[PDB]
Amino acid sequence: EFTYSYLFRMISHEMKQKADQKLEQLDITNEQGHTLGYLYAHQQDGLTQNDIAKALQRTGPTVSNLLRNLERKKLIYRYVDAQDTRRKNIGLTTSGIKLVEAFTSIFDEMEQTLVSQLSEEENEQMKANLTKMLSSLQ
Amino acid sequence: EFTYSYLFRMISHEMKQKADQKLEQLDITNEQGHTLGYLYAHQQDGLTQNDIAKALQRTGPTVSNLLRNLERKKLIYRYVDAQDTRRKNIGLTTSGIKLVEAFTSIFDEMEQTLVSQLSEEENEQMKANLTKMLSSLQ
DNA sequence: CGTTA
DNA sequence: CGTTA
Repeated sequence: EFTYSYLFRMISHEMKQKADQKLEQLDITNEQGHTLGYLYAHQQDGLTQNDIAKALQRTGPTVSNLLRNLERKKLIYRYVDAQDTRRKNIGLTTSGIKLVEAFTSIFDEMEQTLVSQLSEEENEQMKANLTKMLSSLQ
Repeated sequence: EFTYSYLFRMISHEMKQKADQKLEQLDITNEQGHTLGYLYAHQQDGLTQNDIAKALQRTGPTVSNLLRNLERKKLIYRYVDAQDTRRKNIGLTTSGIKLVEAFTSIFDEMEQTLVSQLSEEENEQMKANLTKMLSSLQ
């Protein structure tokens, strides 16, 4: 009944939907999620609003609003740079980190769900076949 | 070796890549493709630049530039509305239509490629299993 | 987004 | 986009 194109598109759609749904359960928007995820990946650096704006490709006022909201939840903290009064550095709080890790947990959760649908032998065959299909598109 | 998450993501990636590649062969950008596709879907209406801007969620100057380029190739034509001097209607030319249909042909082409990778019996099983996996995410 | 980009 | 959103 279904074409492969429909199935692959729909599977991807639902995987995205699950992620969206996880963000909703954590009371954050997609964009807030992206901001926190980028902070997570660059915790070591000492990031500013401008860095985030460039990375997310969003205007300054938009990132200011996002950060204001994230800080109001204390998922982030901001402080004046000791060498530059005009610069505010941004970090994740303990809870910010926990929220990001809770969000990203959904990837393995979905993998585990997909894997549990088939017998071990069926999974091996399915992966082989998907691997062949993937090759045929390359 | 590969997770299902990697395979489904990569298959979707390549399918998108094939579409991009088709646009390149037809000498149009993604955005130009989107504009022509929207015109195709609304050939019956008498569309203006403003309609297209709202639909594509792009600024007016951007759509003006897109239309200028599409018209320079004569993939579209524009004319002053007989009831409103300030309004220009936009239509696809014969070649504009042919280009869109050539682009969208790539969907069935990829479906046919995917289907040809497996025996008939294997395709039935694969589709069944993908259908189960899709359900498990719903 | 148009259609499944 | 961060990581696979």
